[PDB]
Amino acid sequence: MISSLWIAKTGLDAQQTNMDVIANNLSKDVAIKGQGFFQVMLPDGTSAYTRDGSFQVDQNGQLVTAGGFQVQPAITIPANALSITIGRDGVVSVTQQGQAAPVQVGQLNLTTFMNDTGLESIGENLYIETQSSGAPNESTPGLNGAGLLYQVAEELVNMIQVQRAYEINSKAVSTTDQMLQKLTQL
Amino acid sequence: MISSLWIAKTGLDAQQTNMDVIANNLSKDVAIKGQGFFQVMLPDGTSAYTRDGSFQVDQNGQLVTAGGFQVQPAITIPANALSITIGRDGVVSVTQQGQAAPVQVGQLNLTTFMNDTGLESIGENLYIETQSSGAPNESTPGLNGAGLLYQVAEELVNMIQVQRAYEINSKAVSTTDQMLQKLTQL
Amino acid sequence: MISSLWIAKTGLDAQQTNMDVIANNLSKDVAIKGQGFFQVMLPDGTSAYTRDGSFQVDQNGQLVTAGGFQVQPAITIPANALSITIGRDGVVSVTQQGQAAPVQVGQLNLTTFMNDTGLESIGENLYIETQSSGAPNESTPGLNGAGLLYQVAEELVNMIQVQRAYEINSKAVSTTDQMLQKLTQL
Amino acid sequence: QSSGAPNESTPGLNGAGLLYQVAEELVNMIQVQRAYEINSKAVSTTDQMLQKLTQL
Repeated sequence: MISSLWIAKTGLDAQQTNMDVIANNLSKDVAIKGQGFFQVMLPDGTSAYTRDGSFQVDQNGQLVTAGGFQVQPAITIPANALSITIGRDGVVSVTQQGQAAPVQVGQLNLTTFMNDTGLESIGENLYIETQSSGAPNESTPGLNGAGLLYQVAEELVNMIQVQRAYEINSKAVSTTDQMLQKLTQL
Repeated sequence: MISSLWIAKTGLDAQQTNMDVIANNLSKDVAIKGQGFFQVMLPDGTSAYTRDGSFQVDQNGQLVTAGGFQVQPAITIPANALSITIGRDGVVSVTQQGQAAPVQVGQLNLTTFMNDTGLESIGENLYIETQSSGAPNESTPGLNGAGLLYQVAEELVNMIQVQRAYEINSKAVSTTDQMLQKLTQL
Repeated sequence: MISSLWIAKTGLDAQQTNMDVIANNLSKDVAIKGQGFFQVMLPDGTSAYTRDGSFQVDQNGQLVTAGGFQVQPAITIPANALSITIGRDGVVSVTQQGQAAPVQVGQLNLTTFMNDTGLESIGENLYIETQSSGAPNESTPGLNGAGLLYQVAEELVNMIQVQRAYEINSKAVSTTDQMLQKLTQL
Repeated sequence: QSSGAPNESTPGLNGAGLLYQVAEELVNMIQVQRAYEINSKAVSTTDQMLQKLTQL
C-alpha cells in the first residue's frame, strides 16, 4: 500500500514533470542548419556551447553579445568601415575604414558531442560539457561533421492528461485507505 | 474461523494486488508491430529484452541509449554525415560523411520466448530470460516468426470494487469474532 | 452486479471503439470507379492490395512509389521520351525517346476477394489476403468483374453520444455499488 | 542515395527536351486544419467523459 502510494506518487510526480516539460516547448542572426553548437566563452574563460545564433557587436570588437562576451579564437571586430558578413562556412569578412576588405577576419568554430544528452544546461539554451557528454570536437561549418550555416499544444494535451493521471492515482489510493479505515476494525 | 480469516485475508490481499495491477495500466523511435522483443545488453554484457523502441545515439556509436548502452551484434554508429534510417526489416542504413551510403550498417535482431510469462521483470519494461521463459529465439523483423517493424479505468473500476471486497470481508470476520466474544461466554 | 459491471464495461468499451472508428472517417493518380484493388508487392515479393491510386515512377522504372516499390507483372518504365498514359483498361502506353510509342508497356491487374472483411489491414489502406478473405481473383479493369478505371461528423455525433453512453453506464454502476455499500450493512 | 546518381545530357538530346527559349491548397489547408480542431474536440469529450466517469 505504502508502496502503492509510492507508485502512485512516482507516477504523479512524473505527470507534473511531463506537463512541465510540455510547458517547456510550445544584431547578427546566424543559424545552424544541421548539427553542432557555437562555442562561447565567459569572462572567466570557461567554454560553453549554444545553438542560439543571436549576437551583437559590443564595445569591444570580439563577437560580444548583449552582455559583452566575445568569440574565439583569434578574430575580433572593433571598427566601423562599412559592414560585415558571416559566410556559410563561418568565415567573417568585412568591408572597412582601414581601406581594405578582409576575409577571415576570423572564422567561427562549431562543436559536436558524442552525447548531447550528457550536456549540462546552464540556462538560456547554453550548455556545458560534462564527463557524460564527452569532450567537444571542433570543426567548421560546411566541413566534415558540420553542415553549412543556413544563410507543443500536443505537449499541453499530454500534460493535461498526464496531470489528470495523478489525480486518478490519488483517487485510487484514497479509496484503499478509506477501505482500510473502514476495515479498521471489523 | 482463523481459516476464514485467512480466506478473507487472502482475498483481501488479492484485492489490493488487483487494484495495484489496475494502477499499473492506465531520438529514434522504433516500434514492433507484432511479437518479439529487441535484444539489449548492459555494460556487463548480460542480455535483456524489451519492446521499448526508444533509443538515442550516444557518444559512442553503438545503439546507445540515454545511459549509453549499445546494441548487438556487429553494427555501430559513430559519425555525423547526413542522417540514418532503420528499415522495416531492422536493417540500419545511413548516409555519411565518409562519402558513402552504407546498407546494413547493422541489422537489429528480435527475440521471442516460449512463454513471456516466465520472463523476469527488471523494471522499465525490460525483461530477462529465465528457466521458465525458455531461451530466446533470435530472428529478424519481417522474417519467420517476426512481423515487420511498423514504420485501465476499467481496471480502476475493478480495483475499487475489489478493494471494496476486502472491506466487506473484514466486516464479515469482525462480526463473527464479535459473535464469538458475545458467545464467550454464554 | 459484477456481470452488470462487465456489461456496462463492454458497452463502454464499444463506445470508445465506435468513437474511434468515427474518428477514422471524416505523380500519377489512378482511381478505381467500382470494385477491385490494385495489386502491389514489397521488396520481399509479398503481395498486398490497395485502392490507393497514387504512384510515382521511381529511379527504377517499375511502377515505384514514394518508397520505390514497383508493379507486376511484366511491365516497367525506365525512360524519359515524352510522357506516358494509363488507359481505362489499365494498359500503360507511352511515347518514348526510343522512337516508338508502345502500347501495353504493361497492363495493371486488379484483384477482388470473396470477403473484403477478411482482409488484414497493414495500414495506409493497404491490405493482405487471409484465409478469411479468400484468395485474390485477378482480372483487368473493364472486363468481367471489374469496372473501368474512372479516368463523418455524423460519426462524431455518434461517437459523442456513444461515449456519453458509457458515462451513463458508469453512473449506474456506481450507484448500485454505493447502494450496496449503503446496504452494507443494514 | 535515394535519388540515384545524376545522369548528364544536353538539352534537345536523348532524355532532355530543348530549353524553351494553391488557393485550392489554402482551401485544403483550412479544412485540414479544421480537422484537427475537430479531432481535439472528440478527444476532449472522451476525457471529460472519463472524468465524469471517474468515479461512478
